[PDB]
Amino acid sequence: VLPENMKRYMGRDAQRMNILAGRIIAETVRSTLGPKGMDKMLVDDLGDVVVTNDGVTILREMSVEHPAAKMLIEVAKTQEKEVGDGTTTAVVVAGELLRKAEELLDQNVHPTIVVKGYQAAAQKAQELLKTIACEVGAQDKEILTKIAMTSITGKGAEKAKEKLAEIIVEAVSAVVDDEGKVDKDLIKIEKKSGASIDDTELIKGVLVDKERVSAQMPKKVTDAKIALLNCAIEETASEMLKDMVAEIKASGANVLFCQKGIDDLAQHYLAKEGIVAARRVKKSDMEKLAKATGANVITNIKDLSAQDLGDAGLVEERKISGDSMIFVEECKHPKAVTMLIRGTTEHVIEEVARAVDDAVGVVGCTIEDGRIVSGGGSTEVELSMKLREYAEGISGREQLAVRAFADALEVIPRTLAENAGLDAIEILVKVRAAHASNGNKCAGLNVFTGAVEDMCENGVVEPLRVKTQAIQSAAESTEMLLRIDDVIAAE
Amino acid sequence: VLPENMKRYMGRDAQRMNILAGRIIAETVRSTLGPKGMDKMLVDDLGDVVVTNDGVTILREMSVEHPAAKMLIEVAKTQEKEVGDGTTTAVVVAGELLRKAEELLDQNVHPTIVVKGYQAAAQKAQELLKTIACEVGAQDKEILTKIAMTSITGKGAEKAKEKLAEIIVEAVSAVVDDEGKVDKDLIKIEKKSGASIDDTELIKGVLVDKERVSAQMPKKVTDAKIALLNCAIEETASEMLKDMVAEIKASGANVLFCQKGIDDLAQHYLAKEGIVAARRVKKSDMEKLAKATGANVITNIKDLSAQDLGDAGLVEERKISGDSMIFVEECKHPKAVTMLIRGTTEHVIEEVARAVDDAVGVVGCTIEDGRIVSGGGSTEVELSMKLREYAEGISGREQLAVRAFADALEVIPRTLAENAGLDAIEILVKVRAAHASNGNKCAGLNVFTGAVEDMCENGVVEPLRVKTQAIQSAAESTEMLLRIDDVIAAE
Repeated sequence: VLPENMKRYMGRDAQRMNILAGRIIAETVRSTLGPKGMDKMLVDDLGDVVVTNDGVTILREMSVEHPAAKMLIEVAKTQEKEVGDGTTTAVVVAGELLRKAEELLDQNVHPTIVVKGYQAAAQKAQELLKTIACEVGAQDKEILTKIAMTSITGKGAEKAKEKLAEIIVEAVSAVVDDEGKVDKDLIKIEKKSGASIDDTELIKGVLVDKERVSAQMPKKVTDAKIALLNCAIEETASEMLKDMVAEIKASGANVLFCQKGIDDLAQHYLAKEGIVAARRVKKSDMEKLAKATGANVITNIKDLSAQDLGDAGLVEERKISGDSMIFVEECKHPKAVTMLIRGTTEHVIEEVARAVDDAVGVVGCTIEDGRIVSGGGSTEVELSMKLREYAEGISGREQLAVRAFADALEVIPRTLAENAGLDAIEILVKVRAAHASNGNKCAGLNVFTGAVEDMCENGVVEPLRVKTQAIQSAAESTEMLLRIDDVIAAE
Repeated sequence: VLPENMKRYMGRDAQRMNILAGRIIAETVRSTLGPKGMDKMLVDDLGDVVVTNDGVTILREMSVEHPAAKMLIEVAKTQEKEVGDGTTTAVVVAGELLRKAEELLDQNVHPTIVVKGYQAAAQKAQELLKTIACEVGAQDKEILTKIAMTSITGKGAEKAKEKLAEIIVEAVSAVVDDEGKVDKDLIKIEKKSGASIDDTELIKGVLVDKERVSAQMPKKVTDAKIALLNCAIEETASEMLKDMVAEIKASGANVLFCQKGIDDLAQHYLAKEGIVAARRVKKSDMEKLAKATGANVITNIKDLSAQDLGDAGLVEERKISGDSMIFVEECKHPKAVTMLIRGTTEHVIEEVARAVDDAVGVVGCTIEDGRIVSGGGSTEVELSMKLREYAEGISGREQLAVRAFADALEVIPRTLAENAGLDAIEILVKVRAAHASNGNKCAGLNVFTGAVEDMCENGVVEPLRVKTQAIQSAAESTEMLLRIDDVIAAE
């Protein structure tokens, strides 16, 4: 009935393909998982070389064929949008869930029963996390740097996770404002080669990659009066063109950022009036500058008045790696800040720029929702234990899926230890026993010691949202996947 | 899962390919390294023949495939942008670092341990260089010519490194201004065949490749009044066109550089008023002329006034290799100078022009940061010794990588001696022993004597930045490379 070119999978072949497809992704990314995990090199169709460990980035760059692997990516993308972290980690346990789920179908457990088991175990797993979830100060310096640093680790940049934590915690806490929701757009991620990662620095203002449009304009302005015009300073005839500049002067403005171009005659008039200016300014930069200086974005040059001017304590042209850039700093009430990332190579400042973007994310997560959980696999051990107990309370056929769900959550502690160079068997014997007795804040694996320790006391913590959202999205995707027995794909 | 055409390397094959890729580049360029090193001929897709020894130039011209070789180039490009020199040298030791690093991975030393070892050794290597770093006068004539000359050597032009050092040290020191940052754009590199390399000469003013637009205009102007107009001298009707010229005259201007064209009628009016002029002037030349004469760049011809005129003591049309060029010299306060490179062939003045560009770079480096180090491999011997000692203080597994790092730094002294025609074994036995006892300023290899000598006393020194930045960028790239275990490249 169907047209030649349309393809179809069904029954165990559809389910086998679907489980294998998701498994392949999970097995691919789990190699970057953990402090002792490795990195990946993603090279595009032009030769552009990217260095990362992020599962999502890897999945966005790779071109997938199988729908099952595409759905696992959709989970990874939601995990990115919703939390930012837990990306790589969530994918791995999802593959395991599917790996084991197939056996349950092979054991003649109806897919709706496996779904019921995973649905039940995940609903209890959320309450379990909320039960052990540790409430902390939303703006607490210490825990904010503990979240920040643990997120930073496993990267070449971790050597400076202390400086990076201080930079991100400082920038974020300020731009949070109310209690609360933080906008990452208020923290600009700028990268310029030169110096090292410890030299990365936060400027409470806006750094733009612009220069002084005229040699005759000042290179430094104190108590700067910033004007923001999106209309090009270009007028037929010198009298009308001069009028434009005369209004900027008359308004008291002496720094001028034009979103569009500036006629060379206008650049002359600007330089004549002692007005320093830059043309072809990015709309985003026009916005950050308004938010920093408190300048009012003006459309028509004629409309610009003194009341529209923004304030900056210092506007100065400085060279970074030779490139001329403008620092707009010491503004009255800047709502925007700029983090300048330093490093010895383009790829170093590239990956660091990615690392600190995430650091902002996870710090913002902790401030927005003041609940965190103990890391080092301690939570996953809690869940395995209590879900094994719950499985007995569940009974019927569903217990088998609930039992397997709890076991599947162990693949993460297992992969961490494997990559750490530890025997997952000996680890789990000591960690699981030590966890059950000592508790949740007195457990997990310290891969740097090679033994069970106190992850919470060691500052090894992650935002609650990481663990809870990971379970929600991952569980629903694998339950859905199991429901499909027949896929029809047009070419 | 991945599309047909996408390629992938993983595990030891990825790491083997990556180490081999970087090694190939290092082995290719190291043949130009040293006073007794050879030159390379780079020929483009049209047949254009380039003669150079510069690793960066070679790497920019060559078309690389492997990402690993591309990352080593990124180091070489940062080395160029940041320091200018140390290009070829930095690449070589980087290849060795990777060559040895592979064995450590083969010896089951986790890549993070090798990274820790290199990270530790490089951090100590910086302090070691800062410990032996010699502070010198930022504008000291003598050491500026010593830096200059040592950079010049290994080139056919070294026969005149004394004249070249004097030329570059003179030009740079002036355009430095404050303490300080030097702009290389204030020293123009002009090349015109004829004479020899000893005939290369600096003119404290601006030399442009322009001629007298009219046969009726003067070929020599004394106490010249220079006008700089970017608007073409072309007006509908003779009265309006004449007005333009009448304003130039009225302003007192008698030399006229127009960025755009000049109507033949205007050229007549200009010649009639005794005004000498050149049209179609390059924007860069309009800028250098403003900086030299102190002329104010005027947009509208009508706007030109007497106060906008720049001063030149002498503006004269002279022929070099037959070509008519204008010398604008003896200006009041010229901020720009021009170095005219002479030589017996196009390729001679080409490579010399490259050699003196670098000479400006390295002299500027010494003035900007008044720290230098002893050359002839003395530093690298210092580092090998102290890092071998530190390795013992490091202990654990990391010592193995620190030990190998210190040894890898020796490949440079080794390659210099090989190309010098010396037995690196006998050299290192005498140099290393003589260095450890006599010190840092009483060592290194004199490849011209064929024995250990005093490189510092012999004037064989290089800027600190050369050695320190080389370690920073190179160490980070090789540490990153080691971290990647899996590369996926789209076609």
